[PDB]
Amino acid sequence: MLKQVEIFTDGSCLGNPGPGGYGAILRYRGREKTFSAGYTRTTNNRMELMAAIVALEALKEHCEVILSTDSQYVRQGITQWIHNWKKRGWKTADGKPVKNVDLWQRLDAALGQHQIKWEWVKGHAGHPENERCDELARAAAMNPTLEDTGYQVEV
Repeated sequence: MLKQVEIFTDGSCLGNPGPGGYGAILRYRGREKTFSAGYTRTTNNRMELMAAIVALEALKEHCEVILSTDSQYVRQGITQWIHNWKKRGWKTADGKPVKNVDLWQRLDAALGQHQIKWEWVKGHAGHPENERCDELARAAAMNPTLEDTGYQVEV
């Protein structure tokens, strides 16, 4: 039995916008939960954020987590953008709402309930769990059943 919650995420998209999906592996308590869904019209970036959101949202109590992903978008957001978005009220320099603000605020809310360690893998050298995510994400995008409600061509 693992003392740290382990999460692995990936997201994929066939277009911009296009049908996309995500895959996430969660090792919580003594179980390994797997999440995956396809969305009819979304983006890669939104799928990459959705992966992390659904895994964290499954945690019912304060945990110590290690999240592993090769997503550059999550990484940049977490390491360069988030901190400043929050002080600016979630707006860009030109004064409009940040892109995918719906998902970033949703992710922010989840993050805030836990102690998180981020492990940025290289696409070609992730663990077996990341490769599995990629494959589920890819499969899900070939058979989308959900609608990505916050997706705008816009804002």
